[PDB]
Amino acid sequence: YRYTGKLRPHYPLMPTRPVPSYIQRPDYADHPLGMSESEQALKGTSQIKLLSSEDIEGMRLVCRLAREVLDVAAGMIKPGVTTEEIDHAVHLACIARNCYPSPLNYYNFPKSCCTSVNEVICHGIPDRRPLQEGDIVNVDITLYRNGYHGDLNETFFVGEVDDGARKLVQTTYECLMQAIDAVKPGVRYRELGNIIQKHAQANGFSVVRSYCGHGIHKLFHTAPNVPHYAKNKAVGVMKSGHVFTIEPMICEGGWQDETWPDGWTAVTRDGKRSAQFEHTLLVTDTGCEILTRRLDSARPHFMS
Ligand code: MET
Ligand SMILES: [Co+2]
Ligand SMILES: [Co+2]
Ligand SMILES: [K+]
Repeated sequence: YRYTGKLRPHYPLMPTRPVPSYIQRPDYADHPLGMSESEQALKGTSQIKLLSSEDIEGMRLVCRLAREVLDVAAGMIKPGVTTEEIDHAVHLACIARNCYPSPLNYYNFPKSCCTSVNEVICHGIPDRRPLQEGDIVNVDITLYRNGYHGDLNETFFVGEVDDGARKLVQTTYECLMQAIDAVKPGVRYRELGNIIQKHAQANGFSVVRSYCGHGIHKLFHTAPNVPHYAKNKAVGVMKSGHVFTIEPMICEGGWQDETWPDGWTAVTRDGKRSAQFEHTLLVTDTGCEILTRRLDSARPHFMS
């Protein structure tokens, strides 16, 4: 394997961390290949669930808990901390909240969160690498509580970063929020990528095409598929009671990605940096409810 940048995996990884049996587990948790039978039964379907009142309450709770766990991770970001160390804290924080860390054994993913540094577009595996001053690092949190998943991520600065890091992360955040600001009943899912790509390209950046936002509720990933680039063919129209993520990945160079031998780590083919932000959104009668927002503070962590 020819690496695309300076980042390398730092092995060995700790043995997988158990989750106490009192915590409710998603179907894939005990599947030998981490397949989700429930997801697989709906593969290829475009139909989108209209959440009940009970569903909405369940999503509100799990997404609030997820935000709390991301905030725990945000508090740990400093030069010298390993991504494994972040992940262990996340794992314990999920357990403390009576939640299962959704990524754990999801299609055999080995850890409880995804940590994506510099050229990693997404799905980085926490490992022995200490964070370096100047890095950017994304932590992506997903929790499972009472049958519901809640999903969010933010990119953080490690100590002092360069102007390019600042511009990339700021623009990415703005892309997410411009998209969220457009969500309301009657808007086509395909419009979001037009908005994201417009702002990205105005700032000299590209939009990852291989990964998309997703429906989430009882399933971790389901309809709708929500591309973040322009002129996409996504199927569907927002309606009150729809829940889905928006999770744009934006790159300093070209948009092309490739995957490490680990089968997970997605990296820029050019080795330039990428940044991401994610919220889980509920479409309401007039707009949307940002289920994974901060309740206590105005801004994402990188502006705080
Ligand atoms: C290793 S599964 C991680 C998935 C990621 N949280 C997402 O937003 O889809
Ligand atoms: Co996520
Ligand atoms: Co997601
Ligand atoms: K990154």
